Amino acid sequence: AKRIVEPFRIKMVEKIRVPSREEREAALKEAGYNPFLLPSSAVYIDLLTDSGTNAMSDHQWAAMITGDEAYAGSRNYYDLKDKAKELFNYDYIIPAHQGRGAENILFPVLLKYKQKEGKAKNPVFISNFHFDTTAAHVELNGCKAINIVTEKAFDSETYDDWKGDFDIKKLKENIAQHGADNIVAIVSTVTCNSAGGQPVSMSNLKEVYEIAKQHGIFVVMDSARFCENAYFIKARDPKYKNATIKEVIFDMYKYADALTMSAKKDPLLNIGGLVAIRDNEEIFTLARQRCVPMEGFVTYGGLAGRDMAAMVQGLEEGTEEEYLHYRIGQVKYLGDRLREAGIPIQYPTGGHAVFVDCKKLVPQIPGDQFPAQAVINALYLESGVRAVEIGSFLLGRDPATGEQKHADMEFMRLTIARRVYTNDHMDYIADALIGLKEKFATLKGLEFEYEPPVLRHFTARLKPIE
Amino acid sequence: AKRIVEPFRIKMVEKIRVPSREEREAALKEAGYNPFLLPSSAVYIDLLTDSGTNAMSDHQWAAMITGDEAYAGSRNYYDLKDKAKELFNYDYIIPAHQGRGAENILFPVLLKYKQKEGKAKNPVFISNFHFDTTAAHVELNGCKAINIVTEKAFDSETYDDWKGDFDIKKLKENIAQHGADNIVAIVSTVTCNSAGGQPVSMSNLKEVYEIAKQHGIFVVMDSARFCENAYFIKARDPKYKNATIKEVIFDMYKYADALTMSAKKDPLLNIGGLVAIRDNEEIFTLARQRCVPMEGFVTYGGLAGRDMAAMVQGLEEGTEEEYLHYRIGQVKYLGDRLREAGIPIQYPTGGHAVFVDCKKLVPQIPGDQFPAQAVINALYLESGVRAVEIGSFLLGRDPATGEQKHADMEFMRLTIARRVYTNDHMDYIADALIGLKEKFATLKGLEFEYEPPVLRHFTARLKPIE
Amino acid sequence: AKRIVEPFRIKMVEKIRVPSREEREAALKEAGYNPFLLPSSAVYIDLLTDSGTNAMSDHQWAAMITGDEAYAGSRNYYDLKDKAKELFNYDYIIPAHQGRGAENILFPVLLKYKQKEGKAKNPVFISNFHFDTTAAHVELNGCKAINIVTEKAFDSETYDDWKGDFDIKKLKENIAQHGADNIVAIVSTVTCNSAGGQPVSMSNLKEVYEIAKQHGIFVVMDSARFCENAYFIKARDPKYKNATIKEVIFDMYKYADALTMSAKKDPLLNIGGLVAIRDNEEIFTLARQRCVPMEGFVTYGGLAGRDMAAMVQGLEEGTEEEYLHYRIGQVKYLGDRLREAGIPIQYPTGGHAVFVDCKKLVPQIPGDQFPAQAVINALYLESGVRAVEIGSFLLGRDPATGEQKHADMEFMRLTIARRVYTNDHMDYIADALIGLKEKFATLKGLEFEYEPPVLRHFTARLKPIE
Amino acid sequence: AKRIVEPFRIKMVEKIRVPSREEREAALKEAGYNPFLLPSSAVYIDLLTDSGTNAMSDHQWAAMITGDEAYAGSRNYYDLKDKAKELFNYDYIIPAHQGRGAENILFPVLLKYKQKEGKAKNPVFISNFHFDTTAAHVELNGCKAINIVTEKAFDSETYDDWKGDFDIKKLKENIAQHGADNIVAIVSTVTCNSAGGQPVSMSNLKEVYEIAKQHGIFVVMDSARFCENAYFIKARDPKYKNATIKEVIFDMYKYADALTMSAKKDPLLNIGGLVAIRDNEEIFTLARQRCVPMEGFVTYGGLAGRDMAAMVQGLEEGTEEEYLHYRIGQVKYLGDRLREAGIPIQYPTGGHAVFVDCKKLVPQIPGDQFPAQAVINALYLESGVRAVEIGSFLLGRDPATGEQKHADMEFMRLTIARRVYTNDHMDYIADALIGLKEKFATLKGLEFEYEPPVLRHFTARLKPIE
Ligand SMILES: [K+]
Ligand SMILES: [K+]
Ligand SMILES: [K+]
Ligand SMILES: [K+]
Repeated sequence: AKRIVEPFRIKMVEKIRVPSREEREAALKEAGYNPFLLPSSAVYIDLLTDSGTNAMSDHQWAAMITGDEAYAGSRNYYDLKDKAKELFNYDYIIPAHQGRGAENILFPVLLKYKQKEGKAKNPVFISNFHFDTTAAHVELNGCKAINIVTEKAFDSETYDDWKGDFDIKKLKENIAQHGADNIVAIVSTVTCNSAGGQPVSMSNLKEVYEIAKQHGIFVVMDSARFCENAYFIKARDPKYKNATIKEVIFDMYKYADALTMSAKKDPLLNIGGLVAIRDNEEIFTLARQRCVPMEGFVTYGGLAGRDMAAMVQGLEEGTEEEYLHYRIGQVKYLGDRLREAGIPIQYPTGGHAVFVDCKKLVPQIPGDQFPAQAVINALYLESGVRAVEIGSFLLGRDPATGEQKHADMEFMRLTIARRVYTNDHMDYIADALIGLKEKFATLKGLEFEYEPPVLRHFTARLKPIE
Repeated sequence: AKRIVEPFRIKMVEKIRVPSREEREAALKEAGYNPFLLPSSAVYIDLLTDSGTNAMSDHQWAAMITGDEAYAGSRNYYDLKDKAKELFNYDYIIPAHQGRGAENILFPVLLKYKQKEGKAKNPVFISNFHFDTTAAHVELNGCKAINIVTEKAFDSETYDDWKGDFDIKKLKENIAQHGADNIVAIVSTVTCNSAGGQPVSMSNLKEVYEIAKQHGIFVVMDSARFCENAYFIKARDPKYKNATIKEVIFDMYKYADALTMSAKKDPLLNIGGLVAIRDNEEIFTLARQRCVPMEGFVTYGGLAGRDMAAMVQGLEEGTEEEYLHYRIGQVKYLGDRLREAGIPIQYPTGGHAVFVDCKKLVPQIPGDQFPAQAVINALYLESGVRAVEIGSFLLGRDPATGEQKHADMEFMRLTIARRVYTNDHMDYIADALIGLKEKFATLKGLEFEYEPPVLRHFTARLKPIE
Repeated sequence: AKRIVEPFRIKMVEKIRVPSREEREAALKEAGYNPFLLPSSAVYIDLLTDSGTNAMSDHQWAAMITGDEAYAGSRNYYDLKDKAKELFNYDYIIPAHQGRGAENILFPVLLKYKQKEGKAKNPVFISNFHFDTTAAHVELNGCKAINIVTEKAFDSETYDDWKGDFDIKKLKENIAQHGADNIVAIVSTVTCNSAGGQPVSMSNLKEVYEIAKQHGIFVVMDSARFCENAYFIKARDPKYKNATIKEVIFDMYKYADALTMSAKKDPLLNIGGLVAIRDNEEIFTLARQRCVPMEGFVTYGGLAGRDMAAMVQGLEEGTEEEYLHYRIGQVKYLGDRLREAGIPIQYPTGGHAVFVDCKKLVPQIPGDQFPAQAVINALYLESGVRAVEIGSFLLGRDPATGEQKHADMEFMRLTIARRVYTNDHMDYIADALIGLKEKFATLKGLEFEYEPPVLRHFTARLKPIE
Repeated sequence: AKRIVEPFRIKMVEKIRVPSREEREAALKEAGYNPFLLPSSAVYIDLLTDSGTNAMSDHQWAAMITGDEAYAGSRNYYDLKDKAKELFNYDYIIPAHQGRGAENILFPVLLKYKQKEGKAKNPVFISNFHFDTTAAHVELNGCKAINIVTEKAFDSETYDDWKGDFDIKKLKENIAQHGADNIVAIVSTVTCNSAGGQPVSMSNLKEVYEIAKQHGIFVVMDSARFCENAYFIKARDPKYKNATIKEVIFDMYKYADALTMSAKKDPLLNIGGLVAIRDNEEIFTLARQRCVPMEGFVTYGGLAGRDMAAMVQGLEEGTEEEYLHYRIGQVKYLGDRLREAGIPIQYPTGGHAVFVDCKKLVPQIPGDQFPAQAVINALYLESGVRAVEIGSFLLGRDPATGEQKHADMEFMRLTIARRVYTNDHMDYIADALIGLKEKFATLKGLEFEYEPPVLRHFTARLKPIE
């Protein structure tokens, strides 16, 4: 495992403490053995997400201080429009309060736009993998969300360069099966979050776009982690070995028609989202019409001016290769610590999170007893670290049958915020999980004390099986 | 006209400049004679809105600096929950990125809640007056938005204590006409924005709530300007002459079951919103399920932690009577300056804006030529002040026929941000409009150069009728 | 009286409250009837100084946020050096923690430099009027402080353009009496603070510098309020009628060899100072040698990097003519309010403060009973406004006899911070003092309850004589 | 070598970059091979000092934001006064702009007070070791500064618990030789800076104070690094093994009569200083009289209110054992990396810096050619790290002879700022120096290109002898 030194220094700190074992036991009991119900004061290191918890630079805060809060025509709106033109070569922008706000703006408009001439009768969206909220807005608008990630992503511990790739064969298959008139849009997710933050290759993005243009299908780039995807393209594609990150980004967005972005991820913000449209002025006008009642007026879109200001600066900082090398390297360092201790992970590590295969850690716990959640709770009790379950607990029940949906994998996700924790915090996490190895065989599963009908993993209360 | 001195002093300033006469003329032409298309850099004093442009206190900024950005269980979420319990005596909160986000969370849930028992087949919402975004979400969910403000509000220049009151007779009539089973909810807007920021009396809120309870109807308090309403209740109701503002507020919310709030208004923020529910845990659970895809996880609701932190402090500051007396006194001062100069306005002035009857200023400009918009453009060209039209330009076309709906009044709204402008800025606005008297008779109407199908007053380009 | 509108709007506020009559009485009694002993929490509007109480801009705060805190070679040090070259055309800078820190750096160095040839055995400094701390450092190094302001400043109520002028006759007289060998330096104070903030004309500065060069005397520009002086020169000298403020500034500093500056005044800061030297590299080197033990290392000079950053931005903002017109106009407005009510003041008002002649308001109070202080205390009890005494209380006792020194004038100084208070705050001050007119004949003087030997006006406790 | 995890996470970052070797070669050559002349933009990691470069907490920034800038009676002055009473049990405080400002306030007052009683005819100061500015102010007032650190501090690599201790025998000898009437004050420096950040034991502080009280000598605690001293006392003295840091601090100040403190060190500030006096009201009054012309009025002392606010918060954070354990442990880790590679250092590492004996790394470079400066320059060219020389270059020439004084040790000081750099930055520093092992034998000395008469090490320009 190799540590990469920060290309920055610390300007401001925030205190975090390890509560005593007695407090953690009491807190987890109060949270119903569900860390999503823990208060942040009960948490030492928070690995729940990489969304909105990043550390900003002094330049970002300075931009916020001089932010323009005007209701219409904020100076920062035009800066943001110019920045999108510089980075992506797209001519239209609509700010949003965050990524799912951007999806709520654009996706219903794409459905209306596809239907306007009498198409989209059995409408579908096709993606390498839809993110959870992305797929939710697809389904809330009466559409089917189809995921066709490459098969290389399902062999978790076997290395591959582009585990986020579309399966090109399955893409052509779905176009023939559903017809180009029913495909509202193709969503290229970069990096592919649901495959574990694994990159999509430039040639895969190019081929997907060429297929979409011959069939007249609109392409949306889900761009939450477009800078981590660009770093991987430079690191693993020989064509871009000597390109700048910005040059990689510019080529990526030749292969889409628009983008939805959570600025809470790679742009290094705590809040914020963005819709950008390449050149389709009609979709831009329709998305503006939906933005006003849903998010706010079209020159701030549910963002404070100071947050559009921070987004302009963060979009620049998020492309800096030295930071990307350190950031993605820190995630790799945590993964390499676990792998060298025999802990099975998804390999290679993605850009923002390490995924630990808990099924191999607690084999005595069946899937319907949430093995990954048992390891997560054990991890919290031992260390104060809070992680999140990507497995049977998250997957939920089948709506028609009421049965536990089958999970292929029982993952514990260790999601790493940007510029927040040191490699010593990474060592603290690894040494905490490694120290559970003799106790894994003794862990018991979990059963429900309270289970809501939908979105159970957020608020359900569990209890240990004794 | 009486000036009220600030109960604060200035800690930080932001530079604004008056562009030269030619720069203002060039900018207005570039904006297509629509000030909504102006960049903020072409504006000296901005009166477009009182939303999100407020000046925070140093205590609010300090609260942001120590804000807890945690994804789940942020310390500021629990503070905000305690504050809602303190001010409103409500047990449940869901933060939202702003006011229309709060409505998108709650209003579709109230409909599904009403429809689940097999009724609400022709559902309606009843309000003293729906705000634009409120009515939009009502109609987007297939419901009719019914407005029943007291008739005293339509006599613009005639004083009344409570021009925002419900018409009780019309409320009982609509309950009988549609049936209590089709009324999803009653929305009490305080102050009543569309009546001009005019207050609702405590007895009116009480009678509305009592009528709604006799029919089992849910009551939502639209609370964007609830602190200005409480001040008016203390100023004009002898029952509360010796009550604190918080005591009036506490009584107000005995007459609702929940609230939606734009914190970009009276809570003195630049962004932020809030749903609070009194005690109906089922509606709270359903609104949380919708919050997740639409706004974010339920402990931040599309807000940065720092913005929840500022909201806790701003909710306190927004109730301070000395500030409220100054704020509303500054609005009254601008109105009295114009009224004493013979400019006809809505009287008494509301809590947040002055409305100027422009047809009496430019009678040679008929309503279909947008007389209020012509007055606004002239005000901009003389002074750099940007105001907004509440008249025929705003009212728009009938969607079925495509014809210009005619507005009964042609208002220019001078909307005043909180703690931003001095009474010297108020004199500058008044003196500019008063100085326009000899040029009012020479003003020309306006016609469309480009008219979009939707968002007409926002983006349409106009041209002078030569 | 004419109010001038702010060329800015408020971005952040700070709460101030008027304590009740009983609280003010208790606080003043607890402070021993000396407002210098009051805590700020007992003060509504603070008129004690215009030093370090200014409101900064958002650009100044943004500059602090990215300030470079490096011990040696801070980016902000070089920015400050370039700014001094741009404004003053001086080649060397040494930051200081504030103005008296800069005087402590330079004045002992100028004395040692003058002494190097065996002269200056009876050394003096000559100024139009030494500021208190300036005169203090002159005497701390064993020198005599000579003040020779024009006779026009002693006739308080008669208008003159340049009441801060040197008496050229007295300059040539003092040079002949003491000899150019004993004149360590001439200090040109702009504006002349002790004459009431009154400006020095360009021709007076030019004549003083030419007289000094023919005798080989060093000229130091005390530059605390150099921007207010430049505004007056443009306002009252037809030669500069069409010059920019920076052009006036540039000419002003052709007539000095170095400057000491408190940035807590015109550069709009809360802390900070500056020494700048035209081209004498020898004096610059000696001043650097003294800076290290007294203030800090020479690239920060007892300042935080963020404070050098704020000074660079504040030096720019302090020269803006629109701001200078508003600022000085607010001081004139306060003066005109009082003058139009029959309150005697020094006229015309200077750049930063109004001086009220209290001997004419309470003639029944002899000087040794502190008439101006009696008016100040009464003003505080009536309004919560805190002012400062420039009279017999400040002048102190004769060191030779121990008898009360005779004061020519008994002034109450109303010192106005920059961009902090509105003209409504000015009305509040004026109306409180005007409302005291019927009580002035009833006021009683003060005598000492506790008197320290030196600097009594800061900490002496007084009691009413009755 | 053991890494200790941060008891905090990063809230804001500051960009630093490693210039290429060609840029460093150009930058070092441009700076005349003296890193003190380098701009900070040429520096990646800055190890010049630990003064004023610390990273504040979000609570410290929030305290600044609500800081009270009042000229007299700032809320933060009284908070600071209460804090000094809480921590040290001292009843009087005088803020100062930084540590040498505090010494300029107090030390001339102690001399005048001693002379007022007919003593201090041949005045001296005695310390375990005077800091540079401390001794400078002693000599500026005509006194001799006597250093009597224990002999254990001169044995560089031999461990001892208390290498900052006073030599009691030399203390009693100096009292007899000079007489107690000539001892103006004893300065107890904690930690002992000039011994390398080495602690003073509680019993040593106690015995020194008891000796001083028997002779009527005033004791001043130079308290720049009093919290690092307190941690060492808890870490190494079994009597305080179970005491809190504050309890250790509270006992320490029973053994002094006053303190001078640079808050730019352990109180975690970028600027600021403090005088506190235990109970001698006369010394307090005299120090206030000197404070006014030298620093400012007595309720801010040359500090902005925001900086007194940060100092209150920083004094608390600086005492937190979890932070102190991490801070001092990070310094120990850098030392342990070097020791494990065979690099000779002073052992044990002090609280704030690592000292590398460069004579043993480059024995071919004699003392008059500055061997440590040669290692520093090579270290900068290899890595962008800037360190400072404590050897012949700093020691200077003998004033009587003008030849280079012989230095006992040629140290390179690696001074570590607080909460700024990670242990990965420590590895980067160590790995850079360790990678120089093959280049050490080839290194050439340095000779003067330009040498100033005083304080040459700040501004002298060197050239490689080759
Ligand atoms: K966040
Ligand atoms: K805003
Ligand atoms: K100040
Ligand atoms: K500093």
